[PDB]
Order: sequence, then C-alpha cells, then structure tokens
Amino acid sequence: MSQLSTIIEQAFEDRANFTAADCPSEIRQAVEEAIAGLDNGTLRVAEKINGEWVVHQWLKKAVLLSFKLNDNKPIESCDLRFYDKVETKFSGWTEEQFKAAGVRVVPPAVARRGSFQAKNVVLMPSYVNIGAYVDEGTMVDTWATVGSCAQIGKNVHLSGGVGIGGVLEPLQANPTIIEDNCFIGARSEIVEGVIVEEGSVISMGVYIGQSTRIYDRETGEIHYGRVPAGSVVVPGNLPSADGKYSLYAAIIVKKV
Amino acid sequence: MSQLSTIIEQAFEDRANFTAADCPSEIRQAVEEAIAGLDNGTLRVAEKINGEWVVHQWLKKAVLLSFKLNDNKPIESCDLRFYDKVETKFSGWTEEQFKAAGVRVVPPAVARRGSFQAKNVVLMPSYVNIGAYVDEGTMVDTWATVGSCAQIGKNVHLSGGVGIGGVLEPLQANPTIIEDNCFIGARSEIVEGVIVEEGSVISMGVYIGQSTRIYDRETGEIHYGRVPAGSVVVPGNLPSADGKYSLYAAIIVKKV
Amino acid sequence: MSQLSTIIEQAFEDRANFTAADCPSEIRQAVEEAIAGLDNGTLRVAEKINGEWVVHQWLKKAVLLSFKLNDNKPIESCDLRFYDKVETKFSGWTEEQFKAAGVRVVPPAVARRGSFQAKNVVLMPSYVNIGAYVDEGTMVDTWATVGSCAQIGKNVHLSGGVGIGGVLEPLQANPTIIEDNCFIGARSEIVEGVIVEEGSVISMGVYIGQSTRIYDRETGEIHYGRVPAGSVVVPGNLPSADGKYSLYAAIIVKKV
Ligand SMILES: [Ca+2]
Repeated sequence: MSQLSTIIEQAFEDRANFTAADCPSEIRQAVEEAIAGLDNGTLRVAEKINGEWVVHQWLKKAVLLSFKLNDNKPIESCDLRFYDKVETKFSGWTEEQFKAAGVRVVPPAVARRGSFQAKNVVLMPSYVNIGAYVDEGTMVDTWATVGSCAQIGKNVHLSGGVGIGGVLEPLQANPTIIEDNCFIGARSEIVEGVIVEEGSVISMGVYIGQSTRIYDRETGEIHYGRVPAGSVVVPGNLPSADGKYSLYAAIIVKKV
Repeated sequence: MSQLSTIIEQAFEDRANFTAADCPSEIRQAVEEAIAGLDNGTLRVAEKINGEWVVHQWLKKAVLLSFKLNDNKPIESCDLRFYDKVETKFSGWTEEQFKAAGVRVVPPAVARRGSFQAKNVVLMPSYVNIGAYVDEGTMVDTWATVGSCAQIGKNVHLSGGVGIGGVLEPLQANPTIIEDNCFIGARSEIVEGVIVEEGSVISMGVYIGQSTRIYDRETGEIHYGRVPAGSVVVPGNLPSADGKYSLYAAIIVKKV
Repeated sequence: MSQLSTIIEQAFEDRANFTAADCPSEIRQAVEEAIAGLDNGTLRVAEKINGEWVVHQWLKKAVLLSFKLNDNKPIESCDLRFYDKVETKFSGWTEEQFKAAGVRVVPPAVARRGSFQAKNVVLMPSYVNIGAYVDEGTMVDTWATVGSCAQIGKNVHLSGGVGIGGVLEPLQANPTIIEDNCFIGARSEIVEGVIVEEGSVISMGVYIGQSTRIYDRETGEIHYGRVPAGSVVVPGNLPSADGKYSLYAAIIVKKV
C-alpha cells in the first residue's frame, strides 16, 4: 500500500478549495514526496509495462500541484551547479586579460578551455566547444554552437541558433570549416566536416551534412560535402523519380 | 515638452565628434534615461498608433549611443538573477552526490528538480524540464531541450538543438517518447506526444508533431504520431493534388 | 624541434596502458601544453596550408587524452565569467521588484537591460535582447530568442527554439513584430522586420524573412514580409518552372 496516489488524486479534484497558503500539510508532504521520487527516478510519469507505454496521471497532477503550492522566489547563480572534466575558458580571467584578448563574451555565453577566439569576436549567448578556433571579427549569435575542432574564418556571421557540428573522430577527417567572409543564416546547421568555402551566403533553414545534396540549379550538378566559394544557398527539395514525394536539398541559387 | 528626442537626435548626428571618454554629461544622462524608459516599458522602439506600427528612430539611436558610450566590463555570474517557483536539480549537490549519480552536467546546463537522469548521461549545455526521465548512457547535446514529462530511453543521442516537446495536458495523453537506441539529428523537433520507436535514426531537420505526415516511401502509407522501430527518417515534402505546391513531410527512406 | 607531437602520439598509442591516476607527468605536461596552445591560438586542430586545409591528428589526440586524464569535478557559477558593455536586466533586482514586475525568469534565462517584459510573462531559459518589448501574458519557451527592438504582443506563445530576429539598422525599418494572440511553433524563425499579424498560428519549422514567399494556397497570391491576421502557416515548397527542384516557402493553409 501507498497512499500517495490517492492523496494527490483527492487534492487535485479538491484543488479549487485550497491555495498555497492554507494547504494542509499532508497534501504538501505528498506532493513533495512525489517530486522527490520523480527526481531520483523511483517514480516516472510514463513507463513501458508489458510492451505498452502507460501514463501515470497522478504524477502529472503532482507536478501541477507543485506549481500551485509554491510561490516564485529569487533564484541566484549560486543555485546553479555543474560537474564536468573540462574547465570553462574564462574562469579567473582578469579584466586585463579580457581587454587584451579583444573578445566580447555576452552573458551567459560559455566557451570551453582549449578553444580560441581572435580579437573582435563577439560571442552572444552561445557555446564554443574544445578545439574550435574562431577568427577575427566573427559574430557568434544567440544560441549558436561552434562544435569541437570547428574552424570559423575571419569576418564570419553565425546567425542565431546556427549549429557548426563538431568533429573529433575519425581522427583523419577534417573538422567542419567555415571560411572567411561567410554568412550563415538563422537556425542553419553545417555538420560532419562539411566545408563552406569563402564568401558564401547560406540562408536560414539550411542543413548540410555529408549526406545532403547541394544542387547547383544552373549546372544541374549535385555536390556533397562542400559549398563552392561565393555560393548563395537556400533550402529546397528535389523530386523523386516517381513524383510521389521530394527530399530536402540545399539549392545553390546564384554565385556571387 | 521632452528634450530627450532632440538631445539624442543631435548627439547621434554629432557622434563622430565625441567618444565615451569626453562625452558631455547631458548626452550621457539622456541616453541613460532612454535606456531606463525602454527597460520599464514607458518607452518602446515601435508601437501601434491609429492601427499602424510606427518606429521611433531616436530610441534606436539611443540604443546605439549606449553601445558607443559604455566600454566592456567584466560581468560575473552574481550579476545574473532569476525568479521562479521550481528549484533547479543540482543546487547544493555535493561532489559525492554528483559522483554517485554518474551524470555529467556541462556548464551552463540546467535541469529542473523533479526530473531524472540515469548513470552515464551527458548533459551538454541544455535544459531538462520537470517530470522528464533520461535513461542510461544518453547524450543531450548543446541547446537541446528535454521537455516536461518526456521519456528518453537508453543510449539515445539527442543532437544539438533538438527539442523534445513537453506534455502535461491533457492528463491522459502519453508524453513525448524516444525509445532506446535512437539517434535524433541536429535541430530536429519531436513534440506533442509523438513516440519514436526503438532503434530509429532521425536525421537533422526533422519536425514531427501529431499533424506531421510520416510518409513510408516504400509502402505509400502515411502514418501519424509514431515512427516505427528501425526507421530512417529525413525531411521531405509531399505534392499537392494540383501540383502548385508541396507541404513538409517526414520521409521514411529505409528500415534498418 | 618540438617533442609535443611525438609525446602525444606515443601516449595515445599507449593509452590502454595508463590511466588518469598513474599517468607519468611528462605525458600529463605535454597534454596540458597542447591544450594551452589550442586555447591561445598558437596551435589549431586544422589550418589552411598552401591552399588546402590540413588536420593535425596529434592535436585531436591531445584533446582526447585531456578527457582521459581528468576526472569530473564540481564546477560552480563563479567559474563562469563574462565581458560585455550591456548590463543584464535583473542584476540587483530585489524580491519586491521581481514580484512587482510579475515576470517569471526561469534559470538560466537572461534579458538585457533596456528591454521590457510585462506582467504574467514567463521567460523559460531564453534570451531577450536590448530594445525588445514583450507584452502581457506571453510565454517565451526554452532557447527562444527575442531579438533587438522586436515587439511581441499580448498572449503570444513563442515555442521552444523560436528566433525573433533583431532589427536596429536600417533606422527607418520596423522591427520584427508578433501581434497579439499569435502562436509561433517550435524552431521557427521570424526575422528581418517581418510582421505576423494578430491571431495567426505559425507551425513549427517555419522560416520567414523578407525573401520568403508566403503562398496563400487558396488565392494563389504570394505575399512578402507580412503574415495576414488569422493565418495558419506551415512549411512547404514551391516548384520551379522546369520541375527539376522546388524552393522553401511558407504556406498559408487556412484562415482562422
Ligand atoms: Ca556567486
């Protein structure tokens, strides 16, 4: 026997009749124990039983009651704790070190130690993983990611939400490379060691890994792994031979 | 009468003739008051007047002058403040608790209290909302989101920018579920209680909610809400009957 | 002569024969120096030599050895440092100020000073840039971005990963505008001063800037820059005249 489910079920049906202030402590204690059990994994909102996923509605009700029963409170940075084996790049950097490096680090942007950012780089809130190199004058916009070992050239614009995929393995593969003077538009993804050559304009919504067809609409040639210099690329599709569907492709629409 | 607009207008026309160092204090004070008014909402860069949106160019000029007139300075974590009713999962976790749980929490990753992560999970900078369960060996890549009550299986790879949508209401609906051994590629989105069954490979750029057609190109069947086990899924489109447009669809291109 | 490459090469071949505990200090010192050189840019994983990008495999091996040779440790918020010229909005806000403003700021959400959030706004972990205005009751979901000067209306839902693009220059251009009662679905992007008019439903995966065709499938009209009020918009494609490819377009599929 466990009374948690029944107590939470009853309180949720009764929820219009109490508030956070006058909540009886047994309901309050039951909600806490439900939250603690969700937190240590001894309870879970849904689980697979006899081959089928089953939802436990009373645990959803516990989550909802925990919102009802707790007021907003100040939360400080000290309440965030982490645990990892790679140091962050700027811990214990002085103001002199920051000024000498010439990089703007907009909170809450983080770079890992073992990555490099040249002078006049701006890191909006974003992530730069270990082994990456970001050259002079480059803008890394909000929630962008410069993945492990990626090489970002000079005067590059990585727009918001852009992901530059990391490459460690295989050891012989080139990392993902964005050459000088490229524009990568919002929520685009360049991964798996693809190279975008110099002076290209990649619009928003463009996904390119090693399997993406890069269709030059002027020549008809399908390229892989490399955007030729000066390409303007937008998202598109290529038709199937039967005409019943089409598949995503990156379309080179002009060469500038 | 307010002189803010005129002072900011004049200073911006005159901006090549002063710097942050020798800026006269009246310009400096006007810029500050403009920023304070934008911050408390008594001023706004654009507003709807007589049914039309109007831009206030002098407030854009104030924002630009605030960049010119202030140097970069160290900003610490203590300068970030929050305000919410749900505790974060790891506040006051000891090193012993971190080691016992076996989860790597890469800064600045945050999970809410009332979510669970099994041993050998790696949280790159990412978010795990309340009620979610992330099973053993799973990787949550940078700027991914595990939404409320979602169930992530064992040895799952959530790539960068992947969103697993939360499900609280309706109470009877299954949460979004990623079964064991799935790969979800970058900037893909699995939402609204969709289940991705075991061993599937979802490429980057795949969006699946309850309204997304999942087209099995081999059988011609259109599925909803569920990716069958072992599916390889990529973004595509399906043509309209008139052939004038096509609509986004997730394409099952092979079964592995 | 430098022995770093040889030491790292040898240790990596020998890696199954030592651990972090009993690693000889020369290997440990070589790995550290490799990491320091990657961090200050004097070493880089790949570089362009005689017109071709070359990978330095021993630097990848150094990165991998740095994982092997260091255990996870607690990392605190104090180890994150930033450097920027714009203050964050809430630093030194009291509990009274937070309660009076009526905005939930879910860690690690950050807004810049000079942006406004009305009562009953919820900022999930997200970013609100300077000059933006977020009206009453609006939800900004996880890893969304409200860009500079953007105007978000009342009772708007910005879903996870949504980017609302910033607009400062040109001075005369309207910022990006989301009117009252709009739903913007996950990982969608509204940029470049586009306006989404009141009561529209934008599905996930919708990208709209000034160059995106907004195709009204009922009338056949192609709109730019503006989503008419009450539109339901989903991602699609429009066919080329030769039928060899199609290009991304936002499809108005009904008017509600
Ligand atoms: Ca602190």
